[PDB]
Amino acid sequence: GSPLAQQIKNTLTFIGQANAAGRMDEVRTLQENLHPLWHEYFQQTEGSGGSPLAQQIEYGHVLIHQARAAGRMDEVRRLSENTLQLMKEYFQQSD
Amino acid sequence: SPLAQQIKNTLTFIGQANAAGRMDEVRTLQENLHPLWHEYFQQTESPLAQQIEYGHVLIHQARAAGRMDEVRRLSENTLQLMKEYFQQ
Ligand SMILES: C[C@H](C(=O)O)c1ccccc1
Ligand SMILES: [Cl-]
Ligand SMILES: [Cl-]
Ligand SMILES: [Cl-]
Ligand SMILES: [Mg+2]
Ligand SMILES: [Mg+2]
Ligand SMILES: [Zn+2]
Ligand SMILES: [Zn+2]
Ligand SMILES: [Zn+2]
Ligand SMILES: [Zn+2]
Repeated sequence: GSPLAQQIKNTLTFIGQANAAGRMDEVRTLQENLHPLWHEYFQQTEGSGGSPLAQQIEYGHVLIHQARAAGRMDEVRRLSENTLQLMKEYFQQSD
Repeated sequence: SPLAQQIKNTLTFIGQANAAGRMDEVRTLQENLHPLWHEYFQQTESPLAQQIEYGHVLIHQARAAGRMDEVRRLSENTLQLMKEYFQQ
């Protein structure tokens, strides 16, 4: 995988441990640490022609920002879990 | 507000990187500044603040679409608005 892929993969389990446990400030810290690095990757790898899987992950991210802004923590947690599970699998397709 | 202060610090870091031509760092710092703005806004939320919040929303949507022309345009605009917000 590209070096940015290896970098992203390293943080994914920890985001899900935090989210599952309802450590929502930790989930947000870890996501925000990831934000520039997922976007750099997504631009280089997916661009304006993302696969439906990659695009669903990135739409999840957009919708996480919107939920968090609205304080809708139920949606922050649900979207974070679903988006994480898809990202983990996206980064395994070469497996 | 230490969030305000981090933002101010990051704005300066951006101007230092841009003076050196460290453009990957500029773009990275601009992206660090997105969640940090939202945290600030969600802690203090002015019309200008609201325009900055929308600028980040729109940058994100443009990036998700691959409209890097719009990412570039909106980022430039939003950066200036933040500088102005913290210059009052
Ligand atoms: C996970 C969530 C949903 O299940 O509603 C979702 C919908 C559309 C795009 C991304 C995520
Ligand atoms: Cl984030
Ligand atoms: Cl956003
Ligand atoms: Cl963004
Ligand atoms: Mg590791
Ligand atoms: Mg798997
Ligand atoms: Zn984000
Ligand atoms: Zn995104
Ligand atoms: Zn945002
Ligand atoms: Zn961003």
